[PDB]
Amino acid sequence: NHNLHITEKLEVLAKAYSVQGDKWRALGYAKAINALKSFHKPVTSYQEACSIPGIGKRMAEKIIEILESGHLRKLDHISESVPVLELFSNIWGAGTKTAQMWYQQGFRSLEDIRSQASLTTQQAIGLKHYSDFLERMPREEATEIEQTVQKAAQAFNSGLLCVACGSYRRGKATCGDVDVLITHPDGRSHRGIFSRLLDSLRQEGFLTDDLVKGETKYLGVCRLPGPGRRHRRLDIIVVPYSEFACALLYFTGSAHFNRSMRALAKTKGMSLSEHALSTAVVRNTHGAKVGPGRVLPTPTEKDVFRLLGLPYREPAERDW
DNA sequence: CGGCAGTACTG
DNA sequence: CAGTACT
DNA sequence: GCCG
Ligand SMILES: [Mn+2]
Ligand SMILES: [Mn+2]
Ligand SMILES: [Mn+2]
Ligand SMILES: [Mn+2]
Ligand code: NA
Ligand code: NA
Ligand code: NA
Repeated sequence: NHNLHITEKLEVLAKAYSVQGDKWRALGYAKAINALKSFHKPVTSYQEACSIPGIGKRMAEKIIEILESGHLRKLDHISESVPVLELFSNIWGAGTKTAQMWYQQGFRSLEDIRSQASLTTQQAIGLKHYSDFLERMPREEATEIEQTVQKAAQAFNSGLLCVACGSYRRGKATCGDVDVLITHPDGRSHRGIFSRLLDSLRQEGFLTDDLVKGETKYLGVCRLPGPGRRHRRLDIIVVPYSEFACALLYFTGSAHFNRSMRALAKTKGMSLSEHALSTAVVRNTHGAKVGPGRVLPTPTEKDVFRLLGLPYREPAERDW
């Protein structure tokens, strides 16, 4: 990154807007920061600032105040609430609205939350694992978690296919959680497995707490056996084989990669989700879907790229 | 002016 | 439904 | 915040 001296300061304001609930302004900052981190050379002119997609007049002005003065005075007017709102919204299950409500009610520390706040079931689990959930794990440990789920799944049906997606599949050295996708090539035997699979993982002691238990999605907490182990977040999705390619693409990410690709599809009158790539989709003047269109056959990830007119990218080049 | 991705849970 | 979460 |  040629522009750490710029992006380091803009990241502060981006995080401030985000925890205060100003999601679209934070998005614009997030995109500009990416754009700046991907420029070869230092940005050296307001004229050169507007040069870059994602950088407008306002952002170019901020970047020159930085280069001219080495500082951005807006940083000096960030609300004193922001560090506390960040502290609170790092509880899993608590977002901007809950953080702001706790702040208005007078809470300032996790001790205040522990002793006085009303917590949902999810948020109490988040708070108990507050430190662990902020830690990333070595990818070697993500491998061990993937293999634990796979062995429990294969015990029921040898045919079950299990793959760790997310940051793991994109090749990152550390992983925030493990994202495991499960399917069955026979198109049928993925059905109703969560019952037995989660109970198998729970009877082990591996699965320690459940956050979301849906028909297709599980989000929870696991811990490998032995000393020196931390609790780790584990996400599992079970999908029919016909949706494997789109589910794999979705679950491998990155999030910004997915959003960019789905935006591309929309410009082309198509729609991309974890279920399918569809064409001939009818939308209104607000970009909202009002006609469903037709599902396109996508037996592999490469087919999704091809149908969108894009060169294929391996998971490691999706790490946007 | 107004979209900025598309979807799944929880309560 | 609003809120939060996933990539 | 940016952009069509
Ligand atoms: Mn992940
Ligand atoms: Mn995850
Ligand atoms: Mn722990
Ligand atoms: Mn993530
Ligand atoms: Na630009
Ligand atoms: Na949170
Ligand atoms: Na009090």
